[PDB]
Amino acid sequence: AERPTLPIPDLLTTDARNRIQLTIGAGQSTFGGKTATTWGYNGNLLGPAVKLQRGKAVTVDIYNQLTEETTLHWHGLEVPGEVDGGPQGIIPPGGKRSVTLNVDQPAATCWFHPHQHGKTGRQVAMGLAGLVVIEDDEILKLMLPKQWGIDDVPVIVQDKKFSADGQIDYQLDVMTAAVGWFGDTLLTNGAIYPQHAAPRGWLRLRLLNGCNARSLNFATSDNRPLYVIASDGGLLPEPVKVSELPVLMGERFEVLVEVNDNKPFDLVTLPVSQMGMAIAPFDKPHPVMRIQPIAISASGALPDTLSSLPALPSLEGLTVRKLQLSMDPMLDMMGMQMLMEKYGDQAMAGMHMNHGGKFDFHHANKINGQAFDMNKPMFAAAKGQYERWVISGVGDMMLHPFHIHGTQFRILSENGKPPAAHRAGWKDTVKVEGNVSEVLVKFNHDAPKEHAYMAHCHLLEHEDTGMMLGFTVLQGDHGL
Repeated sequence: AERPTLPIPDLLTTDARNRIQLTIGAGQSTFGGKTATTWGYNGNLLGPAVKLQRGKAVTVDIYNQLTEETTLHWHGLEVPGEVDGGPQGIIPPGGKRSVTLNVDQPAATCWFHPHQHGKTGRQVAMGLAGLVVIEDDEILKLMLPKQWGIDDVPVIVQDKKFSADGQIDYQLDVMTAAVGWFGDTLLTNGAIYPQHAAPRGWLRLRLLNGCNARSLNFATSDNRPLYVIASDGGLLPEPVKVSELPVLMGERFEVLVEVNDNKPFDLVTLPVSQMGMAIAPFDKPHPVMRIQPIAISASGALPDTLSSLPALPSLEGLTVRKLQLSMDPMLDMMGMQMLMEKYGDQAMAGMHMNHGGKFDFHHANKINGQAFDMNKPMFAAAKGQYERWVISGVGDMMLHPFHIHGTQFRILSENGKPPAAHRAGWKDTVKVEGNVSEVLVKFNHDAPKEHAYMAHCHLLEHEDTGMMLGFTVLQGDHGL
């Protein structure tokens, strides 16, 4: 009769030999009483939270016990291309690869997930995702909620859909290559609508939108506020009070919310203005989890001031790079029609024959006129120098959260508007949807042609059908 408890990922630290072992394997999970094959890191589904410290190096041993290739991308981590885990970071089935992570960035909740060439959406959908908890000396002094799994909890929110036999019903087809893969069942750390018991005072939630294609918008059932304290790349300068919190695919935000005795409440997600994503039961506020107040005092603080955010650097003389996102107009239209025909007018609530490889949807989506080419990086970016990357979605109305590997950047313009205050700090993702975004990005680490960084749409079905470029980083200006 009762809701399951929110599953709490193991917070994983190094041994004396300084290794973290991650095993990628196929297992089973149960959803609405039906069995489904799932994939996980150190288990059947999802994965642990890998805990790292600024200024220390850790080695991660990665064992692929799948029967297919995969890669492991450390989403948000400022690391060299060699260990970034892009699509060149191949781990053969039954094989092992070790990476050393030399951590040199502020405290943050990052994550990790597969980046297999053309199969990233399927591998996430099957269950692969974990967390990264980066700490530093600065953050521990703030005395935030810090009891992992009690008053400091990760909340990985994902949608899936299942076939009649209970298996995950994933497909990369003409429809999902346009609008994304999405489902009717919402999971929270792998569980359907769990409860979490939290002590009286501040509760710290580390929110991850882990959907392939579904954007989310978090809020509380009884309208209590959320206090945003951090973004993808770490703390904000001060808390930002919000009543609602849009989160794009792959983004993280940390929020503090009040817990008081005798008033249970739900974390919910509100209907979003994205094509396909307001079909029942997501036409209305949808529960994510129930917070269950415990009459024991919680010790964590919401400080006035969290961190020091540098002034945006002057724009004069920065290299500008243009990244024009596009979708093939005919495959875009065909995919939108299929959505409309399947679901009707609700698909936009709140807004035949083989003609050969030329019309193949697998390379329909592009950047600068080109579908992703793993054999040819599109440019060499500078090391250790800010650049101004201009990323355009003009030409179609689809949502394109854009992720740049190897960096935490500042948003100058988010889809034609200066960024909201809670999105004005360190980010690894920017919204692009029918308009233009500009970010100020710096790459502190190398990435050669053989292990290039990726810059790509993180609506995963666009990525898999070509909306990605590779770039290198090798040094700074030799000029003047």
